[PDB]
Amino acid sequence: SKRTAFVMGASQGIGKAIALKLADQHFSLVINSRNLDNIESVKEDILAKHPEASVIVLAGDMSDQHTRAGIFQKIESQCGRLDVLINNIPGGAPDTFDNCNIEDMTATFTQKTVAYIDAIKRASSLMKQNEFGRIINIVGNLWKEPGANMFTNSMMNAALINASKNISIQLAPHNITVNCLNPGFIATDRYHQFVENVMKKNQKAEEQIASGIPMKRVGSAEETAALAAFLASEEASYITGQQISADGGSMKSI
Amino acid sequence: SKRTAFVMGASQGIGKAIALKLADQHFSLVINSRNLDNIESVKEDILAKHPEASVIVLAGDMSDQHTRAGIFQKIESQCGRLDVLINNIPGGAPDTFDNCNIEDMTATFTQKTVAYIDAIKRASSLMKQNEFGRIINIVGNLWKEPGANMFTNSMMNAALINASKNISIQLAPHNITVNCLNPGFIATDRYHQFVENVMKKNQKAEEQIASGIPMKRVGSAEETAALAAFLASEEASYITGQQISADGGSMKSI
Ligand SMILES: NC(=O)C1=CN([C@@H]2O[C@H](COP(=O)(O)OP(=O)(O)OC[C@H]3O[C@@H](n4cnc5c(N)ncnc54)[C@H](OP(=O)(O)O)[C@@H]3O)[C@@H](O)[C@H]2O)C=CC1
Ligand SMILES: NC(=O)C1=CN([C@@H]2O[C@H](COP(=O)(O)OP(=O)(O)OC[C@H]3O[C@@H](n4cnc5c(N)ncnc54)[C@H](OP(=O)(O)O)[C@@H]3O)[C@@H](O)[C@H]2O)C=CC1
Repeated sequence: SKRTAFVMGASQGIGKAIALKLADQHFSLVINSRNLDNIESVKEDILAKHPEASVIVLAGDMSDQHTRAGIFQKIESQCGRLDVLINNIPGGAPDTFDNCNIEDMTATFTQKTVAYIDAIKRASSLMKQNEFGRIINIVGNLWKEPGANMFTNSMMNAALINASKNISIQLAPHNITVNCLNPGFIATDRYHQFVENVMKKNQKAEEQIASGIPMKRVGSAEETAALAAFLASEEASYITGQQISADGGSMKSI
Repeated sequence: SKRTAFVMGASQGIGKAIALKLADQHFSLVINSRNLDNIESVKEDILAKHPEASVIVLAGDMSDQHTRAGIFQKIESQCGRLDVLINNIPGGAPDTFDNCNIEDMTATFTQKTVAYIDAIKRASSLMKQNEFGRIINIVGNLWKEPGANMFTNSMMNAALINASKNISIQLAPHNITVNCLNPGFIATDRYHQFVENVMKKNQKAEEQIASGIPMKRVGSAEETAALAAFLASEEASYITGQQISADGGSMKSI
């Protein structure tokens, strides 16, 4: 089967690892990030490793509603189908209960949560046409346990888990699965940030972070991509509405 | 103790029942709804029953940010304190995954979820001054199990549960409790609506609704107010960050 997968925010980190892995598994790829050079560099990496691969680059801000429509129109025109969606867009600027404001909170809501929901809407239309879809929402662990320095991102994570569940029920009769993948601590540029964004006090801030992880280490982007890829496979046909963490045991709650 | 309680959306339904009950328990009351005549009628009811009561009416749209600031400035000026907040504002227009749009979803987010969070921010400032607060968020059961015809309201409920938890951790050292009260099916004008808003097919639509309730009946506004009032009492000083349903057993999930 020649399945087609759309992976956004794929120029680095979790998105890039998912792209490389889906390529290794012979998916036709549509890939996206904002920076054109950086996402092109990924298509090169894939081609270099898989010269016979099919990879289409659609750069652009996936948080922007009109861009989203445009990227999905291009997908339908140039692909004719869509089998897999990887929803992967960063949350908003960190905020707290004390400093949150309606403007920033509104922007955070629209830029991740609304974007995912809209992307699912447009992806699912294509997916229904061939009665097959796999949707993996990259969300996060703040959804169950917030979240002091991520006040709005935590509540938006909870919203997204709740919406994905709802959507999964609606899309299930069409053989479209909808699952959430919640990374814990994964070594990307966003985590290497955190190691500093907290160093605010004193590299051995990571020994501190790793302590709270039962596995006692930060996970790799590929460890996260292994889960995404399994969820995207045809054999994961009876798994939907799930929230699955790749967090080395970090969630102490069932 | 002469505690002061602010109850919004108090002109009918759950809010009105909470107001009457807090009055029976000798709280000083600030009460609000949009319709001036209707909320005044409630102050009359209270006075008629408790001639020596203290009841201040502050009409206005609590979803409106500037009104909120104004109502809270009036509370600080005319009350000098605030001990109890009852967050009680309806959700947005019902929507579905299929018909949801960024405009309406944004309005729903701002009108309930942001409003509660902002109200908590302004109420907590007053509460900190006397090291006592009780905050009861009237939310809903759609937060754990959505929610087909309430797509955005369900995810906003999940957001609110997540935010309340976060806030409860922050406000706990100040002896301010923060709990969510999730009504299931409660006989108000909003439910009597639903009995029709679903009659779309065929009063015996209620026999249908009641079937899904283990107690086999819809609850009363006073049954809901009994829980709110207990949470608002001084003796509930060690209960915070809770989500408690008054739903006749309707939640089948733990
Ligand atoms: N510990 C962790 O890594 C955790 C990660 N997550 C979540 O996992 C997801 C990915 O995380 P992570 O790998 O660390 O992210 P990264 O910051 O490492 O990279 C994000 C990628 O997305 C691209 N991107 C950013 N904004 C947009 C946009 N508006 N439209 C399209 N592409 C965009 C970036 O490229 P470019 O700038 O070129 O657009 C970049 O390639 C995020 O949603 C994050 O919230 C959740 C919890 C923990
Ligand atoms: N089965 C049920 O009743 C359920 C209820 N809930 C929740 O419980 C809460 C109360 O429900 P319910 O009693 O049925 O609501 P009602 O529709 O019966 O009444 C709501 C009250 O709030 C007032 N109000 C509405 N909008 C505003 C506003 N923007 N600012 C200030 N006041 C307002 C209304 O008066 P006025 O128009 O004069 O302003 C009215 O008095 C809601 O948040 C609802 O979401 C959740 C699940 C189930």
